[PDB]
Amino acid sequence: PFFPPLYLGGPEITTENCEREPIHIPGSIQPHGALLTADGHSGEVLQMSLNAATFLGQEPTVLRGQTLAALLPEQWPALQAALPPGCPDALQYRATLDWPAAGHLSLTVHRVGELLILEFEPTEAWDSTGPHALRNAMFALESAPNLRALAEVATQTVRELTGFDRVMLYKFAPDATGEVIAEARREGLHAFLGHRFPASDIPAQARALYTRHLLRLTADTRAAAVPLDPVLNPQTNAPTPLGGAVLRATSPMHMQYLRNMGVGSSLSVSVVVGGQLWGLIACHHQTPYVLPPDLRTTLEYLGRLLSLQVQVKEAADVAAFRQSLREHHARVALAAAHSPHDTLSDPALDLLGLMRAGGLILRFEGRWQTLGEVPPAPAVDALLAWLETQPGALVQTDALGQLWPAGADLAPSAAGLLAISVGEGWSECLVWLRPELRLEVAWKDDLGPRHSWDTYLEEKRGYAEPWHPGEIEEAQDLRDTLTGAL
Amino acid sequence: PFFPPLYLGGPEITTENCEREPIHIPGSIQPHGALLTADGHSGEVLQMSLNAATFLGQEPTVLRGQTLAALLPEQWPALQAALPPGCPDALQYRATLDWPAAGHLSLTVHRVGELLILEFEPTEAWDSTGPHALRNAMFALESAPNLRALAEVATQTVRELTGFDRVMLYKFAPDATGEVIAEARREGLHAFLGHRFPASDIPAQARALYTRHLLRLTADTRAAAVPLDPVLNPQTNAPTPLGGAVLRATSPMHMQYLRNMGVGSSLSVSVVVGGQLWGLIACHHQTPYVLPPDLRTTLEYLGRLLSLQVQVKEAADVAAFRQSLREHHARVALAAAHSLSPHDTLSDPALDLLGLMRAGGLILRFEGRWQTLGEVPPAPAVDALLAWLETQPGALVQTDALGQLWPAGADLAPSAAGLLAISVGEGWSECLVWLRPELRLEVAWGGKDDLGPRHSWDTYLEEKRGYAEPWHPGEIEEAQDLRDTLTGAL
Ligand SMILES: */C=C/C1=C(C)C(=O)N/C1=C\C1=NC(=C\c2[nH]c(/C=C3/NC(=O)C(C=C)=C3C)c(C)c2CCC(=O)O)/C(CCC(=O)O)=C1C
Ligand SMILES: */C=C/C1=C(C)C(=O)N/C1=C\C1=NC(=C\c2[nH]c(/C=C3/NC(=O)C(C=C)=C3C)c(C)c2CCC(=O)O)/C(CCC(=O)O)=C1C
Repeated sequence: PFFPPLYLGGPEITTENCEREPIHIPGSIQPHGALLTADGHSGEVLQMSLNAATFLGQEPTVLRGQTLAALLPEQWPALQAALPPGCPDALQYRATLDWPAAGHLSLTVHRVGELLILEFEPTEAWDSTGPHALRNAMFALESAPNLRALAEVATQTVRELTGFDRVMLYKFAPDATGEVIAEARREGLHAFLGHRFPASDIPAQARALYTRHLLRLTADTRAAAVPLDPVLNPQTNAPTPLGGAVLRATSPMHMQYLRNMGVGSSLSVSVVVGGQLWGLIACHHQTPYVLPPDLRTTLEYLGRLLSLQVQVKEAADVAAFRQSLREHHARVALAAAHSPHDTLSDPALDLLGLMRAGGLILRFEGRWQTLGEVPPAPAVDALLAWLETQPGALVQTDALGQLWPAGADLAPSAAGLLAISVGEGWSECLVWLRPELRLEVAWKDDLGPRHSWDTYLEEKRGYAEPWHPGEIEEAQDLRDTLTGAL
Repeated sequence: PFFPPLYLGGPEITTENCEREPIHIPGSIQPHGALLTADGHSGEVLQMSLNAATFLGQEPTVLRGQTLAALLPEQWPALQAALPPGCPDALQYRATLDWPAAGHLSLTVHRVGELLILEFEPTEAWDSTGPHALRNAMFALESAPNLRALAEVATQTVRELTGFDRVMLYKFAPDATGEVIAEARREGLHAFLGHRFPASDIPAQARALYTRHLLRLTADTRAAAVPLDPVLNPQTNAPTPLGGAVLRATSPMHMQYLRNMGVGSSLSVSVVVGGQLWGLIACHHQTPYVLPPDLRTTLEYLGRLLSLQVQVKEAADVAAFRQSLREHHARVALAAAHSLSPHDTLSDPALDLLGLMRAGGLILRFEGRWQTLGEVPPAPAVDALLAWLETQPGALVQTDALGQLWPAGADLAPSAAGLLAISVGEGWSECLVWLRPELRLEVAWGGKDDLGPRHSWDTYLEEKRGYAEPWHPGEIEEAQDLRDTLTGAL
């Protein structure tokens, strides 16, 4: 459940109840633009930001209670044509206005229910920066060999077009955590490459909102938001949804985070693959930065292109990895034809590198042998005894401490486990073991990157590197072969 | 196998041997530009088109045997940097040049093996009426309800940006055929919406070539190609691969087709999903069109974006369809709980077992007797069909044309061309058979034996004779789920 917003008797957002914060209805916008809401049918301006009078150059009393057809006679029909009733709030229609007071303005309108939300930012007359920018970024992404090079080129490209001090790319691991897989920074800044952060750092509502709206920015981390007048929607006397508004006021908690990082401005472009938030492009600047809408649009384009390239490169990496496992598997099967303990213990066969494991346990003919980093012999006997109790032919776990409590002490030597049964039961089996996940800092007790890394390692205590799904499939495929080779 | 090109003793390209045409090595370019090839390491200009001398403004003898550093000292280092050796040939590097002879030119270079292929076209700025038109179009495509709305918005958008008289989108059916699912045309032109063409109209080489390079242009369908001098690659004395070349001469067969349509210029944007050519965006104009480089960037972007979005919207259409079949399945299962007479229960028009599988006929075999619902072939043919089902193994049988799988049933094609049978009990004593009529369609325009669109539609209908509408995967899955449901009803 969500807490009520602060302007409706809502509880104060703290570090303990930050998950239930209604970040989609702050009732306020960022001061670098102006926001208006009008009826979807009539066009009567209802809500207004307190700074819209200064931005538009028109008195606040005159603007309210005035139809959009009188204010914007050239775009109102095309606005209703672009945003039909029932359209998703993600659908945005942008047009350029020319006013004598504020110059050229960028209008961004989206429809939420029965309410049209218009956003106003200062724009350029003609933007020739973008036509070739899209060409160069697209060509740069198309010339990447693999995922790592793709991410490096992506971050460097974003930094080149924008000028941000730091541009990073997070990948979301299956456990909802994040990891900086590539980074392009200015000379003289600590590196976040390889740093990982817990899932609690990005709340659920923030992730779903990032999936529905790919771009979201925080212009000034120390600027106060500009409320809406009125704060509630006169049509329903209910909070106004600002998830689709790019001018949405950033949550005070996240602004406190960025201030604890020395970041003045932040911008995030989502990377969605298959309808899932695969990763995120982050931008950090030490000074308050407001990206112009025309160039920011180029960043959005880059968001879509990177989603496609990540899809392709991941499919190719899993294809080549699966094939490499099949060639290694053929290398083992040929040795299984002319064969058990002495055969599989051959270092030339390398059963450790097959599953990328640190330890190996081979149970055959009433005896067990080990290879690599493996817990002491009595601990091995206890582990095999527990393996016989487990049903099925395949056992897999990222952290053996959770599935086997008495095996929590042997976690640093064997945290991840992947066991298969050659014969029915567990009389003859093959067990792969992986050590505890150990990492080092990429470079205050309060919330921040330091705290985040510390709590990330504390939350993954006892865990190991997760088993790749192709290694699991290949494990069962190997079990079926060795069953018939004896 | 491929036939040798015309400049190596190759046979004349006719309508009978058009499949084996080496369209990737025509040895010539289109006359609206100039093409050069140079060594990937040194930069020595090797091959040249005979019109490049007039186009570039320098004598042909002087250009050959001259390094690219001497011709273009400003772009050569960035050119070699942008196209490193080993890069894919699909990778294109585009830049604008200013020459005193021909004026401003658009350069498009790609690397094939040890050969750098440079392309020169006359250029111009491009002013789209909507500065925000591309962005608004992007959100319009992403906020599309289904695949057909997505295609409609896509075609209309392409026509708006380009100005072509006709803009269409083909979807490639599993049987490698094509179908125009959306169209944006100028007022006063016959519609191709719903028109289908056979797989033979686009050869395999053309399909793969469309997969590797998203954009393909035919400026003038009545212009003669300009050969290369020399025609072979001096490095290997082998034909020069022009699949990456945008100036590659279009096959004479396809130009003859477009002329039979009255189309002067053609432009194609490929739609690649999962490494497979899912569909294609075609543009037809009565006048030759040369796209500005900025517009090329916009179309390529729409190619990739549509490649991404079509996958999403199609997956969503299959999700909603499967959900509709799940509700339809539950409504029948509730009637299977309270059973009185199985034959009378499934024959209920309120349950609508015909609309469940989108079938025209239904055969219900239980307790040694069989009943029918809807358009069903005569009774003795039904007895023969059920006996053939007893010969057939498995619990589920599916076919688009039963005449191929069962020869003696070819005569029953008009009443039941497609077949989907499930066995309630083990064996075929009790079974359920869905039947679909022969695929019948109508012309896209509604009013010549030579090569053209009409010919394509006619040969498409002759190749789909005896065939029916293919079974949607959700209908098959729901069929097996229904077998598992009805097994426990006994
Ligand atoms: C439970 C409350 C929150 C804690 C604690 C916290 O750290 N953030 C909390 C709420 C929100 N985070 C939002 C966006 C966001 N958060 C991160 C987290 C990081 N974790 C790290 O370890 C590091 C660096 C070492 C970071 C930066 C990121 C990357 C982002 C998105 C990027 C960006 O927009 O700048 C968030 C969303 C608000 C909004 O934009 O509307 C909330 C709320
Ligand atoms: C076996 C030779 C060919 C016959 C016969 C033929 O009709 N085309 C043949 C070869 C090529 N076709 C190429 C592209 C292409 N072909 C079609 C087919 C159509 N089917 C139709 O119903 C219609 C019109 C109503 C057409 C035009 C299409 C749609 C296309 C794609 C481009 C376009 O729409 O014009 C082709 C490749 C040419 C190249 O690479 O430049 C060859 C070769």
